[PDB]
Amino acid sequence: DIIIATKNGKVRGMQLTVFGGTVTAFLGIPYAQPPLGRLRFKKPQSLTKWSDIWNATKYANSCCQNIDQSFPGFHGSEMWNPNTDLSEDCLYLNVWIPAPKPKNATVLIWIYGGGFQTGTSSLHVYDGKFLARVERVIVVSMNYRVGALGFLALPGNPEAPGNMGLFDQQLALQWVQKNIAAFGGNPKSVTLFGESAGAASVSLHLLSPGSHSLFTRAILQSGSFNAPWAVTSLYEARNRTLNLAKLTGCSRENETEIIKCLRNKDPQEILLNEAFVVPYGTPLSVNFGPTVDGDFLTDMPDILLELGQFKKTQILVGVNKDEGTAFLVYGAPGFSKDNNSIITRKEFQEGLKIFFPGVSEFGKESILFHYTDWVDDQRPENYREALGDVVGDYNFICPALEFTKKFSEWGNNAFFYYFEHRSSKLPWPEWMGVMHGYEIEFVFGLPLERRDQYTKAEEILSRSIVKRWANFAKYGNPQETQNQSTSWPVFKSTEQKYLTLNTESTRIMTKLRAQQCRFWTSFFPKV
Ligand SMILES: *[C@@H]1O[C@H](CO[C@@H]2O[C@@H](C)[C@@H](O)[C@@H](O)[C@@H]2O)[C@@H](O[C@@H]2O[C@H](CO)[C@@H](O[C@H]3O[C@H](CO)[C@@H](O)[C@H](O[C@H]4O[C@H](CO)[C@@H](O)[C@H](O)[C@@H]4O)[C@@H]3O)[C@H](O)[C@H]2NC(C)=O)[C@H](O)[C@H]1NC(C)=O
Ligand SMILES: *[C@@H]1O[C@H](CO[C@@H]2O[C@@H](C)[C@@H](O)[C@@H](O)[C@@H]2O)[C@@H](O[C@@H]2O[C@H](CO)[C@@H](O)[C@H](O)[C@H]2NC(C)=O)[C@H](O)[C@H]1NC(C)=O
Ligand SMILES: *[C@@H]1O[C@H](CO[C@@H]2O[C@@H](C)[C@@H](O)[C@@H](O)[C@@H]2O)[C@@H](O[C@@H]2O[C@H](CO)[C@@H](O)[C@H](O)[C@H]2NC(C)=O)[C@H](O)[C@H]1NC(C)=O
Ligand SMILES: COC(=O)c1c(CCCCC/C=C/CNc2c3c(nc4ccccc24)CCCC3)cccc1OC
Ligand SMILES: CC(=O)N[C@H]1[C@H]([C@H](O)[C@H](O)CO)O[C@@](O[C@@H]2[C@@H](O)[C@H](O)O[C@H](CO)[C@@H]2O)(C(=O)O)C[C@@H]1O
Ligand SMILES: *[C@@H]1O[C@H](CO)[C@@H](O)[C@H](O)[C@H]1NC(C)=O
Ligand SMILES: *[C@@H]1O[C@H](CO)[C@@H](O)[C@H](O)[C@H]1NC(C)=O
Ligand SMILES: *[C@@H]1O[C@H](CO)[C@@H](O)[C@H](O)[C@H]1NC(C)=O
Ligand SMILES: [Cl-]
Ligand SMILES: [Cl-]
Ligand SMILES: [Cl-]
Repeated sequence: DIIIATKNGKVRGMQLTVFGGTVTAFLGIPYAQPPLGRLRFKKPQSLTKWSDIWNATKYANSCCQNIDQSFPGFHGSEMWNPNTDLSEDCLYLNVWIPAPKPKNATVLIWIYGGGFQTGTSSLHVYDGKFLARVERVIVVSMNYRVGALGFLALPGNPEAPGNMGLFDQQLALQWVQKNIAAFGGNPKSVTLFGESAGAASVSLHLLSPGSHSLFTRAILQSGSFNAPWAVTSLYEARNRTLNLAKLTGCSRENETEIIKCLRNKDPQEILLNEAFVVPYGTPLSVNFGPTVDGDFLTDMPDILLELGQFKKTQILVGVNKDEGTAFLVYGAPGFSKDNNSIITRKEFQEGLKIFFPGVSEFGKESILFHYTDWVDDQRPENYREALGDVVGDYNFICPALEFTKKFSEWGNNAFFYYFEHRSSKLPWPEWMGVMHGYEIEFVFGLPLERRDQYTKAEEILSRSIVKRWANFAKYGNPQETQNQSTSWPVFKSTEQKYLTLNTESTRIMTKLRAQQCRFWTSFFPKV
C-alpha cells in the first residue's frame, strides 16, 4: 500500500499493474470546497484541511452536464459521455505516479474538451496510467464546472462573475504547485495539455495573468481561444444569462437577487433551458463559455494576442485532417453516419444556413464560392467534402495556425503537427476521416496496449507521438532523437513548417491550408 501526505490532508491510492510494471493512481482528490448551496456559481473557495485519510481509489463524480443522445448505444458518440455519477459536488483531480516514486519528474496536466458544456476526466481515452508507466512523468487531470453552472456571467457581480470553470482549472494547477513534490513531481516543470475546448482553455491560461506562474509550457490539441466558438461576448453573455432567468422564471432585478433565485432551483432545471438561451443554436454553440471578466481575462483575448501579452514559452500546436466531419451528422441535411452522405449543391447550401445562421446571404455565398470552384466536377462527394472542410477550417484549423503565427512572432519556439491517421478501431464510417478528437487515444498511448485491437503500425505511431510529447514536456523540444526520426522543425511565421503524424511518413510540409485560411481569417470576418 501507499499513502501520500498533502498540504491539507493524507490521501491513499492504489497500485495498478501496467505493462509488467506498476503505476500508482490517485483518483478523486478534492481540490476545492464543493461549489454548492450559497456557493453555486461563485468562484471556487479553497478547501479546508481534514484529519482523515482520504481514500482516493476511484474516479470522483463528474460535473453536472447534458448528455448527447443523438446515437444511443453507439460507442463512437457514447465514448464521450460521462462515466461517473453527475453531481455539483465535482471539483476533484487525479494523479498518476510512476512506481516507484520518482524524484523530480515532469508533470503533465490534462484539460478535457467539450465545448465548455460537456466533458470529464474519467474518460477511457484520458487515462494517464500509460504515460506514467512508459515515459515516467506524472499525469494530472481535473474536473471543472461546465455549462451555465461553470460559465454563467453577470459581468462584475461575484455571485456569478463568469469564467468559474476556468478558475476551477486554475486552482487545480495551484494544487499541483503546492502538493506535487510530495508525489515525486517537479512543480517547476509542468506542461499543460488539452483538446478542443480544453485546448482553448490552456491557450487562455497562457493569457490569464493569474496562471503564468502555475505552469511551464503548453500543448494545444485541436483548439485555441481565437476559435469562433471559444469566447462568448460580454453583451451576448448576459443576454444568454437573463434569457435563462426568465425560462427558470427567476427574473428579479436586484441584479444579485436573480442569482439567489437560481440556487433554490435544482440542477436539472438549469440544465434543460441552456439550449434556448442562444435563440438559434448550431452544433458548435457554446451556450455558456469563457467571457472577458476582468479577473481571469482582463481584455479581449484577440488583442492580448495581437500585441504580445502572454506567457513567453514554447507551445506545441496541431490539428487533425477532418476536424469538421463529426459535426455534419449532428444536424446538417442529407448527412448520416449510416450512409455516405452524398449531398447535392442545394443540400450544401442549406447546410451553410445551419453552421452560419446569423450570417448574411453574401457571406454564405462567399463560402460557397471559395469552396466550390472545384479541382473538378463529377465527384458526388464534392459538396459533402466541401462542407466538412468549411466547418473544420473555420472552426479549428485556421484559428490554430493563426494562434501559432501570432504567438511565435514574439520569439518563442512553436511546433505544429498535422494528424492524418484514421484509427482502425474507429467506429464512425469512413467518409468522416480523421475525426475531431481521435488523436487523443494515440497521445495517451492506448495503441500501446496490444490486447485492445490496434494495428502494429498504430502502436508504433502512438510510440513516437508519446515520446515526442514527453520530450516536449520535459525539454521543450518534441524530437524523437534515436530511432532515426524526422526532426520536427520550429514553426516560424516566415516559412510555417509543420510535421505530419501518420503510420506511413513523418513529413515536413509548409504553409498549411494557405488559400482557405486567407479567406477565413480576413475576407470572411469583414462580413
Ligand atoms: C479506506 O480503505 C481501507 C482499505 O481499503 C483497501 O482498498 C483496496 C484498494 C485494497 O488495497 C484492499 O486491500 C482494501 O480494502 C479501509 O480499511 C478497512 O477498515 C475497516 C474498518 O472497520 C475494516 O473493517 C473491520 O475492521 C476491524 C478489525 O479489527 C473489525 O473489528 C470490524 O468489525 C467490527 O465492527 C464493529 C464496529 O461497530 C465492532 O464493534 C465489532 O466487534 C466488529 O469486530 C470491521 O469488520 C476493514 O477490514 C479494512 N479493510 C481491509 C481490507 O481490511 C478503510 O475503511 C477505507 N475508508 C473509507 C472507505 O472511508
Ligand atoms: C437576446 O435575447 C432576446 C430574448 O431572448 C428570447 O427568448 C429566449 C427564451 C430564447 O428562447 C429565444 O426565444 C430568444 O433569444 C432575443 O430576442 C428574440 O429574437 C428572436 C430573433 O432573433 C425572435 O424571434 C424572438 O421572438 C425574440 N424574443 C424575445 C423575447 O424578444 C434576442 O435575439 C437575443 N439576442 C440578441 C443579439 O439580441
Ligand atoms: C442518408 O441518410 C439520410 C438520413 O435520413 C434517413 O431517414 C430515415 C427515414 C431512414 O431512412 C434513416 O436511415 C435515415 O436517418 C437521408 O436523409 C433523408 O432523405 C430523405 C430523401 O432524400 C428525406 O425525405 C428525409 O427528410 C431526409 N432525412 C434526414 C434526417 O436528412 C439521406 O437521403 C441519405 N442519403 C444517401 C445518399 O444515402
Ligand atoms: C469540443 O467538442 C464539441 O463537440 C463542442 C460542443 C459539444 C456540446 C454539445 C454536445 C454534442 C456532442 C458531444 C459529444 N462529444 C465529442 C467530443 C469530441 N469529439 C467528438 C467526436 C465525435 C462525436 C462526439 C465528440 C472532442 C472532445 C470534446 C467532446 C459544443 C460547442 C463546441 C464544440 O466544439 C468546439
Ligand atoms: C453520492 C454519489 O454521487 N456517490 C456516492 C456512491 C454511490 O454513487 C452511491 O452509494 C449509489 O450507489 O457511494 C459512496 O459510498 C458508500 C459508502 O459511503 C457507504 O458507507 O456505503 C457503501 C459501503 O461500501 C458505499 O461505499 C461510494 O461508494 O463511494 C459515496 C459516493 O459519494
Ligand atoms: C527539482 O528541480 C529544481 C530545478 O528544476 C531544483 O531547483 C530543485 O532543487 C529540485 N528539487 C528536488 C527535490 O529534486
Ligand atoms: C440588493 O441590491 C444591493 C445593491 O446592489 C445589494 O447590496 C444587496 O445585497 C441586494 N440584495 C439584498 C437582499 O439587499
Ligand atoms: C525504437 O526501436 C526499438 C527497436 O530498434 C524499439 O524496441 C523501441 O521501442 C523504439 N522506440 C521508439 C520510441 O520508437
Ligand atoms: Cl454544381
Ligand atoms: Cl444557386
Ligand atoms: Cl479570398
